[PDB]
Amino acid sequence: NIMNNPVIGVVMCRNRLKGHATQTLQEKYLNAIIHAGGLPIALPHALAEPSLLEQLLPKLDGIYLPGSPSNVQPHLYGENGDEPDADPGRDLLSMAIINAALERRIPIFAICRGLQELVVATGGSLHRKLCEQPELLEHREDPELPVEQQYAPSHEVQVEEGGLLSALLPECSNFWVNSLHGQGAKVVSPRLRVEARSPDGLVEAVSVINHPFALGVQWHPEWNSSEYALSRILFEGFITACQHHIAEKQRL
Amino acid sequence: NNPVIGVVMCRNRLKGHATQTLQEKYLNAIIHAGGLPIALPHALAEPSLLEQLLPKLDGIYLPGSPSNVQPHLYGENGDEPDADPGRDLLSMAIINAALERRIPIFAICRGLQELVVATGGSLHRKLCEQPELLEHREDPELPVEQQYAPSHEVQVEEGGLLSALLPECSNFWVNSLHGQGAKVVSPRLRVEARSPDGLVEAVSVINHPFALGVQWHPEWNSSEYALSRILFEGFITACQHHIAEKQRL
Ligand SMILES: [Mn+2]
Ligand SMILES: [Mn+2]
Repeated sequence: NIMNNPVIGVVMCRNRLKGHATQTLQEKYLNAIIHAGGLPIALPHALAEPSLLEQLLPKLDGIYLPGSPSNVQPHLYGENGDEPDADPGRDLLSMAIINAALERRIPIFAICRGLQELVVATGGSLHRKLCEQPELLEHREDPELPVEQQYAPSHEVQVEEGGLLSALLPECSNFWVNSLHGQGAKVVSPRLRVEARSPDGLVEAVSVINHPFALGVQWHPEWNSSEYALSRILFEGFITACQHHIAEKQRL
Repeated sequence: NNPVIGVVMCRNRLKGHATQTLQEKYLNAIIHAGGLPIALPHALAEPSLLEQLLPKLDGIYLPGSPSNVQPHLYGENGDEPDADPGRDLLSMAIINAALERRIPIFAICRGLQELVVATGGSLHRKLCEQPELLEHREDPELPVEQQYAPSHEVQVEEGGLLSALLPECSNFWVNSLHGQGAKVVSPRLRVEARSPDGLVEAVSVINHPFALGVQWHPEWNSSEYALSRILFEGFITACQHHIAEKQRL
């Protein structure tokens, strides 16, 4: 691309490899940003410190919340108990950087866990076990199938008109998405607008009202994003918003 | 203000997915010394992306890694089962870019070996196959606390960077967790320290304000070690001078 590439801050996840706590970022989340024209930089959880975060935000043109096997701690939306696979450090950074980016009108694109981070950060709640709700489809992947089958198309979603997805996808009101999540949106705050739903009524995409571009999707558009026309448009729209944010940063 | 430190990541396979990784003990050492670390994915090795990102960096941080530099990058041939070509590409590119821009560099273990290769040097791929050398590798079966325990001595070569940060002491003990080491050191570099067997354990780039590499692991509980604390503080101080340099232009 003949392009100045906006700086995209990518929230990392925590893992432990060979005896050491490690900050990680899957390459497929990176490849999708690159293909769309972004300049990604990975953000460790230590940056959640307020004095460091305030110094970094002016240098970020967009915030990128990847998915992850971990689930948000239930106490962050007022519930008791725990769930398997927690990442309290990512929770800390995600909540802080979302709230900061929403006040600074920095574009946000959130995937799977990121959407759930968006819902919780703005006052919503999550279903902790979608499989325990009889009215819903099976939104989880089959973990014993190979990776390619896990990210294959799983169910359809229907776009709710009047939001970001309608502007980005004028023709498509309905399309196929993959599904790899055992948790999902339960209560969505009035600060958020519903963007799409699976045929069982589950919210699969949201966006922040009165924000230029704060979009979350429950599926995984980063999966071979260059090969999927719909995934390409979503990342293209995110980068275009960051370009607009750069241009808007000189009309303040 | 805390200088922005660009940290080179490593590639790993986790749950069947290629993943860029960065151990927290490298990040914690930068945080304690006063730096603001951001992790640099391998895809940033693209020249256009690197050129856009370098003005926003105040220093470059090359951590250690289990992986080794591919021998063809210094003109040799051989197998390397634990390789990371993505890290190899980014490290050489950002080292070269940082050397031309006078951006401070601090490199650890694999970072030192990257410094030697990027400036025209070579490496010993099997230190264990040389009977004159000490055992520089760690025992992977011991607990991690004694894996990073002090293992052998080093002697500072006076007149360089290490003599500026530690003018009083020329000899100290360091941990050792490497099976590879510097062989030929280019004249662009000056030797900063050697172990008693003669192996180079620290280098710095002549003609540069602060481009230092060490073969040991000073990030391990860095705040609790006198030498480790001094090395990271000197790196951050170097980065602050680079910030004032950019603001004067
Ligand atoms: Mn789903
Ligand atoms: Mn050694």
